[PDB]
Amino acid sequence: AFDTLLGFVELDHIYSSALKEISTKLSILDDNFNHIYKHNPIHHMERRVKEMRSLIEKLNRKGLQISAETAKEHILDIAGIRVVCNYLDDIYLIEEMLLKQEDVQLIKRKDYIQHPKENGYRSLHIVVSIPVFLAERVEVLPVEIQIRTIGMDMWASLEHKIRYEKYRDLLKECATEITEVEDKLQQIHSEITE
Amino acid sequence: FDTLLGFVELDHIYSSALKEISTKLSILDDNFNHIYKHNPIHHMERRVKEMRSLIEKLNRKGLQISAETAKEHILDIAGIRVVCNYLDDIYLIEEMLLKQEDVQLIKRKDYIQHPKENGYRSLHIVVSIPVFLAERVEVLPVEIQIRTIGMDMWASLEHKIRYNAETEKYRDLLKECATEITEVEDKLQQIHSEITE
Amino acid sequence: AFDTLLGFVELDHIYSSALKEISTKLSILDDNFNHIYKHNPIHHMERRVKEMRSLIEKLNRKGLQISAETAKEHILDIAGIRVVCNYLDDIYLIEEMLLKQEDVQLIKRKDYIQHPKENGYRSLHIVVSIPVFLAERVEVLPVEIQIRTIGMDMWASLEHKIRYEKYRDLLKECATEITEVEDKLQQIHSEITE
Amino acid sequence: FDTLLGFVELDHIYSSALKEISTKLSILDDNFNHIYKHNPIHHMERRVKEMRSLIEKLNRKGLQISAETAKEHILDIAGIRVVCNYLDDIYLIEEMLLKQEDVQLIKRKDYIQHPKENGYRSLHIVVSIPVFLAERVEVLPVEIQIRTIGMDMWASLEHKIRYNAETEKYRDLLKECATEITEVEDKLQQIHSEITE
Ligand SMILES: Nc1nc2c(ncn2[C@@H]2O[C@H](COP(=O)(O)OP(=O)(O)OP(=O)(O)O)[C@@H](OP(=O)(O)OP(=O)(O)O)[C@H]2O)c(=O)[nH]1
Ligand SMILES: Nc1nc2c(ncn2[C@@H]2O[C@H](COP(=O)(O)OP(=O)(O)OP(=O)(O)O)[C@@H](OP(=O)(O)OP(=O)(O)O)[C@H]2O)c(=O)[nH]1
Ligand SMILES: Nc1nc2c(ncn2[C@@H]2O[C@H](COP(=O)(O)OP(=O)(O)OP(=O)(O)O)[C@@H](OP(=O)(O)OP(=O)(O)O)[C@H]2O)c(=O)[nH]1
Ligand SMILES: Nc1nc2c(ncn2[C@@H]2O[C@H](COP(=O)(O)OP(=O)(O)OP(=O)(O)O)[C@@H](OP(=O)(O)OP(=O)(O)O)[C@H]2O)c(=O)[nH]1
Ligand SMILES: [Fe+2]
Ligand SMILES: [Fe+2]
Repeated sequence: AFDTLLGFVELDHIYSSALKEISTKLSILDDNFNHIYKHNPIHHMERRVKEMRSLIEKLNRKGLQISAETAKEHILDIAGIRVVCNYLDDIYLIEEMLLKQEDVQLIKRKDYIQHPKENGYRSLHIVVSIPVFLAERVEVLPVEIQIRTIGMDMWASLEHKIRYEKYRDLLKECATEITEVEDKLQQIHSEITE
Repeated sequence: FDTLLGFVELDHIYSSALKEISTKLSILDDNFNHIYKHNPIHHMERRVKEMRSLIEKLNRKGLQISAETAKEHILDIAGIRVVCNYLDDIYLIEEMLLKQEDVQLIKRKDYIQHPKENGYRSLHIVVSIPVFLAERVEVLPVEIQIRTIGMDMWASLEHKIRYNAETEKYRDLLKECATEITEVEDKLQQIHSEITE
Repeated sequence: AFDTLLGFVELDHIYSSALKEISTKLSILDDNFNHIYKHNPIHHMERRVKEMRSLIEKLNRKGLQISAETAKEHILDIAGIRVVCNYLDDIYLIEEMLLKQEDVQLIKRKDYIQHPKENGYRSLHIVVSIPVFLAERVEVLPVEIQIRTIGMDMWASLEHKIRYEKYRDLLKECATEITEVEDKLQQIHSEITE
Repeated sequence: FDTLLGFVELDHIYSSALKEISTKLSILDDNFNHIYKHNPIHHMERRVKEMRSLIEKLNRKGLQISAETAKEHILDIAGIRVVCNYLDDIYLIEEMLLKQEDVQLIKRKDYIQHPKENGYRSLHIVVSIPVFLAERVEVLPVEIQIRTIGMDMWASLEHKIRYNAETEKYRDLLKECATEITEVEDKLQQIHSEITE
């Protein structure tokens, strides 16, 4: 007795389009920046749209009506892209270059690089909106972007496996050990400049 | 003497324009399919004009050879070709794209309304989009050729012949296939319309 | 009370790998053939793995045990690739170039081009096996290949929509009208040779 | 005088070799992940040696300049770089690939067992595969560099410096990062192994 999967299938479709739109902006920046300064800020990107089960789960946790309309108006990380950068300073270069764009707007920002989480997690999280041009309408949609270095990706990926303690203490060691190395690398890369 | 190759810049920013249009096109195809359960775009092809082709074009229109002047005189530096499943898709794509805020129409030539002498049929529009570079916004024209499969079939073959080009023997016979393809693709369209009701 | 989705998810995984393997052989042929004769036989390819529902449905129709093992040993078109060619004669060039390969074996062949189906359908269907090299074993798997021209693809795609009559008679007209045009095209293309 | 560019042939068939190996690698990654719920390959990178690099290499080994002789003397014409998530993945990939019937091992140099003077670490193997061309079968060597992310991080940076190359100031300090990366990536591996039980 319902049609509830109609907006969710709809949901996934329009939010992937937002990822396609943002991915493009990112690639052109990386391309052009490299074309100007002989250096790629972006090592690579990853895109994912939240599974429906995670959406419904998340809606239930905050006690909200279970519909695509309500997920659409309450969940900002439905569409997610992860930008992995070669160097720390690249992270903030991308953030700047993306936000200054006309159709791109900043909604939420959390910088766990300056202020890592308790367990050691480091990463710049921003939510932006872009317009998505559909066959018969324009949707302005939020995309969640995680900007991190290779090192931050490495550590995050492992700590994440553990969620599915004894390792808490030892992970924090790696988190700073990685910070330490990537700054050596950053320092050396900088001295050569372009 | 000293590197006059500003074109590498040209090639760089105009290929970026193609990514932006291509992204737009792909989303229209995707969303229209999600709504009317049918993909208008069969596929797309993208190309940035060879520098060899540019200078030749500049030479022909009697223009100075610099990237700067090509940027403001050649609209088909960046080109994309949208091959559609059915005749009516050609005009759906045209409509869906123009209605987008950041797409601006510059030029339009409809060789479907008025096929060329040799039989060529195709819808040509030039649009502008903004390209967001690391340090500036460049607004660039992309030339878009919209056609059906048959029109594509025919075009690519005619291109091989003319582009020692004899034609001659085939001009007459190519024009026959051009019309024969039109006729059938209308049969196909007629049928497709009736069942999508 | 079962694990029946384990082999099916397994099934889809190993059969896509077969598609990756066959796709590659095809691309190298198209690439190299064009590199030698300045002409691409392949306009494009399409790959698809049968949905589980279609597999189960098909198993039920022939009254077979419902398991991935049994689908694996009875259904040859689990993995399918559709090679669309620019010209009719290209179809048989590809067939030859693919079958002569050491790791490629012909299992089933149906040529609806010489002998179209009653409704007008034209297409060369072959089933081949390739070995698929997995982490811990080698599977030899069947892939079903449909080789057709652009014209044949066009007609097929439309006739297919109709399955989901008045149009039967009129489709057959298009089927031969398309044959007629593509042969004109074939004739003209041939006269220029390479 | 007359087109000596047999290399375009060379570039053509060796890029075909990369497609065949790349396909193999991708399937191993996919299947291993399906079984042990973990991707060994983080990503891959492919490259066919620039002709500029080839002739230079031929010049250095004092060989005649022809595609024919390069074909039988240069094993790294086609090269692929497999970046892995964990140290142990490097050897899993090595093993899974060699056990394939049509992959034949030609050469092996393990700079992880024995890192170079400057700190470089990486597992180098040359394999042969058959390439099925339109009219023949060519058996070609591909050079494969297998490394962890950290080894990749470090390598790409060291490459920028040496490839006016000062090094000097950084050699010492690069070697420090090389060891610092090793140490941590073993911490990571140690932890990952314990939880995958
Ligand atoms: N590896 C790792 N990632 C962290 C950690 N803390 C945050 N993150 C990242 O932050 C992303 C969003 O998680 P949070 O915002 O912190 O919590 P949420 O459930 O999303 O509710 P909230 O957005 O805050 O309102 C995660 O998305 P994910 O899809 O990646 O995971 P996952 O899906 O498990 O989150 C992670 O990428 C951490 O301690 N370790
Ligand atoms: N096959 C074919 N195409 C035609 C014909 N008339 C126009 N076109 C297409 O229109 C595009 C440009 O032709 P025109 O606009 O009429 O002339 P211009 O663009 O000003 O100079 P230009 O053609 O680019 O050198 C071409 O793009 P291209 O990238 O394809 O090449 P190509 O352009 O070389 O033909 C053709 O594909 C025709 O009679 N046959
Ligand atoms: N458009 C069209 N295709 C036909 C027609 N006859 C055969 N085909 C193609 O042949 C493919 C396999 O269908 P068949 O072999 O004829 O019948 P099967 O159900 O597969 O059992 P069988 O293989 O013979 O033992 C189809 O796969 P599909 O995935 O494409 O469809 P679809 O999934 O509906 O088949 C079609 O691609 C036809 O009259 N029109
Ligand atoms: N960054 C770095 N790489 C090393 C080092 N030693 C070996 N390599 C890698 O090994 C590859 C070839 O180096 P060698 O095998 O030792 O020497 P040869 O292959 O015989 O000549 P060649 O290097 O190709 O000119 C390179 O491939 P490439 O494609 O990367 O370039 P590149 O090869 O230019 O270094 C390097 O990536 C090192 O000290 N630092
Ligand atoms: Fe855009
Ligand atoms: Fe193979």
